[PDB]
Amino acid sequence: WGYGKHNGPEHWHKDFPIAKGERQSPVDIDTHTAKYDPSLKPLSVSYDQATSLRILNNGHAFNVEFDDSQDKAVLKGGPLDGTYRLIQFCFHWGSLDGQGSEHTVDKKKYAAELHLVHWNTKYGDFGKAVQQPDGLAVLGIFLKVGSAKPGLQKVVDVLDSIKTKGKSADFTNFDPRGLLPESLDYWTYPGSLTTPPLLECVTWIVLKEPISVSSEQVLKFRKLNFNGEGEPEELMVDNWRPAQPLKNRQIKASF
Ligand SMILES: [Zn+2]
Repeated sequence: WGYGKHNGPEHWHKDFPIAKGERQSPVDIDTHTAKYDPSLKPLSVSYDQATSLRILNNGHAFNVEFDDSQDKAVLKGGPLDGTYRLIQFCFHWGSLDGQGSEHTVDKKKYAAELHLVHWNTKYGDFGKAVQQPDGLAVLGIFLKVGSAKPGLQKVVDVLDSIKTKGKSADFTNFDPRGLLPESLDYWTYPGSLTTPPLLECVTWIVLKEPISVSSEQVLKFRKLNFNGEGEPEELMVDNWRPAQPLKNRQIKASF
């Protein structure tokens, strides 16, 4: 699977038939159709004690891993039940500033999209959480091109060391609080992972308010390679999935 002409999104269903399931992600957020639900609680992010371990190039994106052995970095509140622990964050970007995000707002595409993945501690581990409907909670954050994001520089600076597929680097004392928008107003809906095995275990929480990153920041993203070291160079760009059918599901807004 990949994002090329022969292994792209349109071909995933052959290996992962759930690709055409009933609660696939990402989706287009039609803001006029979204239902304002007064019964939603504010999001509750506790990241002061988060512990990053390292960053890696898995050949389809770059992930920053976190130590989820204890409730150090957790999400609760909102449309959620119980505690969800931060395990990793993944990014998705395009070849141009005009595309990159997975989720779209009234068909508008942002330059990139950041996903903060959390699992339900009721299930004991991440492997068990993905076999459940309320197993995961992903906080989606859009990135628009404008001013630099001070908080993101530490990640940009380390990308050189994880250029190719399989490379990994020690990445400690990285505080994710640096990537949060000012407002925590959100959209919520039941969906799935955006990449295979595309399991329908996710409660999506998409922030209304996007973060701005400089052009030279996102430019460094586009220097990553899909390929392994010693192979033909294939740039990691356009690692995003096209919006999937809503199909009955409803998008609720906390605002
Ligand atoms: Zn992602």
